[PDB]
Amino acid sequence: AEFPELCSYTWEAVDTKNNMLYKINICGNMGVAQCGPSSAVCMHDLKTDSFHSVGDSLLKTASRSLLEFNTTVNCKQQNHKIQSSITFLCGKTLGTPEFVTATDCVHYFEWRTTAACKKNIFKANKEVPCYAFDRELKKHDLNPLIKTSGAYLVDDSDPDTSLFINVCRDIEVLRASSPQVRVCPTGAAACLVRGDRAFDVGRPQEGLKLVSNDRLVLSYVKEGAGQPDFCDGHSPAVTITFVCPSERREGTIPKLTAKSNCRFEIEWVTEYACHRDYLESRSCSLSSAQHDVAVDLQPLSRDSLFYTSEADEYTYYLSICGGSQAPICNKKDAAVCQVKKADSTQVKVAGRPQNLTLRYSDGDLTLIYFGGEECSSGFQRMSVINFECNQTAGNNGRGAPVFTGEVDCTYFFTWDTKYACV
Amino acid sequence: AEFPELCSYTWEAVDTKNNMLYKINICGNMGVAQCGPSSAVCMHDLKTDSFHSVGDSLLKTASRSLLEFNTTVNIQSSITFLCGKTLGTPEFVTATDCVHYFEWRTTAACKKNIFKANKEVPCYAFDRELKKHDLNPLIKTSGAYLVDDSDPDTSLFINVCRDIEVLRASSPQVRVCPTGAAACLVRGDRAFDVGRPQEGLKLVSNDRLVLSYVKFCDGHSPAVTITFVCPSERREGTIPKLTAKSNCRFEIEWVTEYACHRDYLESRSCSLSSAQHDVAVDLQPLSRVSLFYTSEADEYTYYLSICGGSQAPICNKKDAAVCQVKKADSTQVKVAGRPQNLTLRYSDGDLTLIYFGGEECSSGFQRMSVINFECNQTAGNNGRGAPVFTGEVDCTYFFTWDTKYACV
Ligand SMILES: O=P(O)(O)OC[C@H]1O[C@H](O)[C@@H](O)[C@@H](O)[C@@H]1O
Ligand SMILES: O=P(O)(O)OC[C@H]1O[C@H](O)[C@@H](O)[C@@H](O)[C@@H]1O
Ligand SMILES: *[C@@H]1O[C@H](CO)[C@@H](O)[C@H](O)[C@H]1NC(C)=O
Repeated sequence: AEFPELCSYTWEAVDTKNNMLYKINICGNMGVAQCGPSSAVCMHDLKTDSFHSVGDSLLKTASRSLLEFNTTVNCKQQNHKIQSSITFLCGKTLGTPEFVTATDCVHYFEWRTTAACKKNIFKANKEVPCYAFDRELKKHDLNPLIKTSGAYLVDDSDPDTSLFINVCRDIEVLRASSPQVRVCPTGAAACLVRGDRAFDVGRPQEGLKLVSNDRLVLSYVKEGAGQPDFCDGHSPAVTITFVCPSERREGTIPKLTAKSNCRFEIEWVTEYACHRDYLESRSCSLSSAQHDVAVDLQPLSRDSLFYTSEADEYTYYLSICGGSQAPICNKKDAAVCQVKKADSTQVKVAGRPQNLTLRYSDGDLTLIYFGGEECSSGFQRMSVINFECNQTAGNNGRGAPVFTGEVDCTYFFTWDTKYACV
Repeated sequence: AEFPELCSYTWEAVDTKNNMLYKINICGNMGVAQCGPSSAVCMHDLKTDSFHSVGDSLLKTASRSLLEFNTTVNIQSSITFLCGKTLGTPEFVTATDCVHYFEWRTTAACKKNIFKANKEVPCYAFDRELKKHDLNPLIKTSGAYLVDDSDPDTSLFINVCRDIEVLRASSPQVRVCPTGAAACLVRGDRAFDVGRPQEGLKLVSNDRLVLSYVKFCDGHSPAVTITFVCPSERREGTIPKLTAKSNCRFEIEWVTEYACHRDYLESRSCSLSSAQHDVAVDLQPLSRVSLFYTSEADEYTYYLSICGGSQAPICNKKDAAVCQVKKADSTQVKVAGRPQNLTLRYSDGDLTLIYFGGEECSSGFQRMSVINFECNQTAGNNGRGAPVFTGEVDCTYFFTWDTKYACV
């Protein structure tokens, strides 16, 4: 199959400027009758409450990073039939098909996903859709929480048991630092370690479900034989409910609210359950109105016109928010530029200024730049600036970025500044 | 401090044109009464038969890639170091009116220690005619040579002028050898160190060189003595032969054209002559093909324009005889050899075209390419054939090229 792991589900996308909600299924077997058996992309006009298929699975044209779906229906313009186009970019999670734009004749989408990576190293054993659109077509996206490595420890307050869980995907046990996680059965999404016994009590199956128009639920299942003796004829199950706080607050730890008959119920209060637009901006500022917090990083773009974070093998030049770049990078458009220390000529864009995301969630302020140059795996380089509040920092308050490490073409920095004070 | 592995010896360089022979001691302890106790670069005017220091070890200046030696004579020496895969030898470049310039490609000048041999000695010697006999080309950085014997129970392994790198050795048996050994004997799966590198290469006969190594021996200390001899006539390469094994005292004779004088083997152009090399060769005709050849690799594509040929369009911002291009990034371009750094060599039956002076890799090693030409009368393109990339080893790119123009 083409990007097989994506074919197991019917993915949703949306156009808010036009109140349209798209149903996407790369393999067409989405079964939405009102859209045709082989519809790969089914558009649902909300106002006229109708279903119009704009892409048929049997009329597919595929390339490395591009999927085109033609139809038989012709557009208003003669010799033109309706179609859908999806650009695939390598990602670190299964991600989501992002609506980019449509025209009378063609509907365009972009999809950063593990499925579209050359080096299949970025694939999880099993990952399910990790987001949901609400009644007002707003996206509640939990992708930022999915760990490509490690897991989270749930607070059960037990002394005899430990419980780890990953989000929308299996915990990567194979190469995990913590030797406590390495004992978990491969493919487990929820891992119960009781008295050095490590049991698998949940694997991802269905996608993220919006339940109360607000809350989100993810259910791991462990049906079948081999049920641990202490479950007493019951099959293990983990049900995580994510709730969006009425007001901003420090991130918390997913809490265990019930654990009888190996039927674990977990509650995770995280602002990642709130609509994306509440947590993010495409500029260097956030407001109380939209974000419930006001931040303006613009002043960090005022001794050269660029910040330079030194590294063992490379030099990172971070011109933030329109700030200008270092002369050694004034040859390419980039926000985070990487130069090889043993080769003043090997330069790499690890973040484009047009691809920026200012996010604030659970107490952490992050500035992300992406769409960087591709790494052999396919992943376009990306840089994440972890902002911390510090009223008293060098540079009349401002500060400077500190390259704190790279992880498979994603570069991490820390930036203590007063402008990061909520 | 400052290339310590070059200080245990006195190196020589010649300016054959002016009949000058240079003595070089990076540590000013050569022992030459005529040049003085502090001389680092002693020049012996073979014409007037006199000595003149042109580099005082105390009047030194140094940086990663440059050694400068001043004097108090109304004069100085300059040595440019470049990362190499063998200890190498300092080559004389030129000499202005007051400066004597040299170039030394050596493992001692690399940014990473992974290139440095555990123990290596000078592997060359000048003769009475100031002609160089250099064995550097035979030095192995990975593995060793199997010595021809009789005993079906033992295998004699030797390397040239240095220890046998046993870690990534191409042979499994070699891997069993005791690190540090330059001569390794394997029997009943028991490897023994039978000889390590001590002094440099010695010139004993016009036509011969000897390298001595020291360490069932019956109290007798193991020793290996190798004799490299330049044959009267060109011939297919021959494995080194064990001519004597007496109580851990081995003697090996190796007939090899590398033991001959260097200009008999090489040319800084695309042709070799009967009169100078005993082989008439001219690869020039390959320069005209897309006047450039292309060789596919998994992650890269190599474009080759040899012997004054034209280079590919994607390599116009440089000067590369061989140019590498990353497939997943059409803009990542690396020079793997320059047209001005060409060396055509013929020895022990193999013709080799080497292009070097390429862009340095993080190790400090300038990328270079070596084409192993093979004779083939019927070769494609009216016999012009086409190169075939074969493999890379720490920034040295290897190609094979079957062509008629390679038949002697
Ligand atoms: O695509 P590759 O061959 O895996 O190289 C990836 C590497 O490329 C350059 O060296 C830099 O950008 C590194 O930070 C990056 O990790
Ligand atoms: O200098 P480095 O960082 O060791 O990289 C060395 C490598 O550079 C490029 O990717 C190519 O030229 C490779 O063939 C080479 O081996
Ligand atoms: C990244 O920059 C490009 C520039 O062409 C822009 O088209 C794109 O929208 C940006 N990334 C996204 C999809 O936000």
